[PDB]
Amino acid sequence: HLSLETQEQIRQILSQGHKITFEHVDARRFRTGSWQSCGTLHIDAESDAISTLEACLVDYDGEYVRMVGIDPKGKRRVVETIIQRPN
Ligand code: NI
Repeated sequence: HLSLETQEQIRQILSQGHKITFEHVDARRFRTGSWQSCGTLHIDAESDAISTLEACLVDYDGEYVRMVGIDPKGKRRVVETIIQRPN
């Protein structure tokens, strides 16, 4: 049940011609910033982003999940936004 805001953030990234990678981390590895990707890297379509995020939320329920907007030129990380925290 993605919020309006989460979806707007997805659109904001894609509208820049940037690509989305979702990442997850458990509380222990959150301590050291040791995130890992979930799903396909460098998503370029909202449908794919929503599908992937919903999958990541289920698959890593209990972890942090965040969205990373990436400039395709040089794979520069532009923005990171936490979507879910541990429960
Ligand atoms: Ni839901």
